[PDB]
Amino acid sequence: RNDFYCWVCHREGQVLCCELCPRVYHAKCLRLTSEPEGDWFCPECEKITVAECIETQSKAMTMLTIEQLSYLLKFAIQKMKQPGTDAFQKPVPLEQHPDYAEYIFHPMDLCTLEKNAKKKMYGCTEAFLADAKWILHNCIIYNGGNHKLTQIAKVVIKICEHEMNEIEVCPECYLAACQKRDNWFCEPCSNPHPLVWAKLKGFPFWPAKALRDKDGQVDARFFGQHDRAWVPINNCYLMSKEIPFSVKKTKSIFNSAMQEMEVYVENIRRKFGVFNYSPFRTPYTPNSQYQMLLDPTNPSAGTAKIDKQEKDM
Ligand SMILES: [Zn+2]
Ligand SMILES: [Zn+2]
Ligand SMILES: [Zn+2]
Repeated sequence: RNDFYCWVCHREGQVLCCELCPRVYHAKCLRLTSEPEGDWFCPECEKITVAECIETQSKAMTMLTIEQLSYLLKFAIQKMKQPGTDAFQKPVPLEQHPDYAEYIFHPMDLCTLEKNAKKKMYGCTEAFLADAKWILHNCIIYNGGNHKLTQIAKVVIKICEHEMNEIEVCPECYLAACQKRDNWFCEPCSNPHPLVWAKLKGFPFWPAKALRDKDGQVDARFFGQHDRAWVPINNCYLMSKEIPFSVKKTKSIFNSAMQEMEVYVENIRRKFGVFNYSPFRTPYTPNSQYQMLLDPTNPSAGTAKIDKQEKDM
């Protein structure tokens, strides 16, 4: 049965109906070039469609099976199920809220989410977040937007959003971070992240993994403390023997980070057989291949075809 409350603003009124799911939307809340005809898939269903399409799925998703994703979603639910999320951990009981089903046509809770994930019902992170969002929508409808429960539901979704985003950035990093085995941060990924010197305004030059590029910013994960930041691409250099010098007050901390990095370099060398340090102050460029070149003096020869076409919880 279709919902009566707009998925965007959580209010009733004249609402559009999705063909593919029970969500409904005020035309106005969608900021359209014009209202639809006849075939309309909502923005949630559009997103999920674009994502679960083999040829336009994300690096993360192309890497992942449904089953592998379900294992990762299990970790994400554990993050969502923090202390103080009591109200949303099990289905709302009718004994306490006898009129709940007059307002809420599509109940959801964290336990249901977990069971659904285990049953391999989610084909992508997008589908998981969209389903989790019923918790927040429902809470706002029934309790009110300013109710204290809504604060808690908002945090649950913000946690979900963060976790989904992290899976999408790199599922292998995510799994590593979840299990926290020793030197998890030194374990190379199947498509290894470039090592850079990264300088954030206000901070000393520091070793990091470059996880992605977006609009001239690099998603840098720093050795040592395992902090993170977007770093301007022009402030990122490929890793070199010579260190770009910064005054600092944290000498043992820097040493620890450099130690960690050298383990990582040893691991990359072990797993892929190469690692190329670059000349001092070599700009990092998007999707940099340099560190993996067979012969760094011959970029046209590229990386070594060493894959055997082969394919940890
Ligand atoms: Zn609306
Ligand atoms: Zn839909
Ligand atoms: Zn990774």
